[PDB]
Amino acid sequence: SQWSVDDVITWCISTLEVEETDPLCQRLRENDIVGDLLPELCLQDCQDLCDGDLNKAIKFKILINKMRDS
Repeated sequence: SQWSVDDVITWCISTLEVEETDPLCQRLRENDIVGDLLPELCLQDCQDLCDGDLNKAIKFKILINKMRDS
């Protein structure tokens, strides 16, 4: 995939309809996770990534599988 972090943020915005200031984005950038890495992140990574928002985490994970496969 090899996306730049900015593009990864862009994906999250476009897909979750969240802001860059959203906790998902904060944790994602903080943990220094990149889009290419995204398929590798598990639901628990995602739970950390959303800062404990399960709804966020589940939706984001599903989007990642779509992001990769489709």
